Amino acid sequence: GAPATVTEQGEDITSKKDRGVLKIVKRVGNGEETPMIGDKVYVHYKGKLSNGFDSSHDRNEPFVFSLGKGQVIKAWDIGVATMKKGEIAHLLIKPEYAYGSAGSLPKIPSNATLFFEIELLDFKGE
Ligand SMILES: COc1cc2cc(c1OC)O[C@@H](C)CCn1cc(nn1)C[C@H](C)COC(=O)[C@@H]1CCCCN1C(=O)[C@H]2C1CCCCC1
Repeated sequence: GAPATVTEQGEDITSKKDRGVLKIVKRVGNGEETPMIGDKVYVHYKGKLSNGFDSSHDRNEPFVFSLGKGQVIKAWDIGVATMKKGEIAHLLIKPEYAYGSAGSLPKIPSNATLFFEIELLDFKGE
């Protein structure tokens, strides 16, 4: 299903072209602007380890963060920078762009691949 489809069909949006962060657009958003570094960004998301969720909907409010400020994993700083307002995307993320061989116990083991569906709700310049 979704993680496999991203492996098969996703665009590599890494600078290194190392397939560290693969993307599919699932719903098209509106506008020419994508967020840039410093913007306050509002999303809903559903994430899991790629082998089978943490969801913003669990907490009945959007997840907010400042883009490219190291507040989230590298793969979000990269991925969300490509998204338009109202876009839903699927990301599949190797450990290098997430929590690495160190991991982040107890939630994240060593060398974990992660999957997210992200909806970009809004963003505003600092
Ligand atoms: C490693 O720790 C966690 C990882 C993830 C979520 C974590 C978390 O405990 C801090 O908490 C949520 C349960 C509560 C909301 N939340 C998200 C963040 N801060 N508070 C942002 C986190 C500090 C870092 O998270 C991330 O960079 C990414 C992208 C942004 C959304 C959350 N992210 C995660 O990696 C989740 C993780 C997804 C896979 C399934 C396990 C949880």
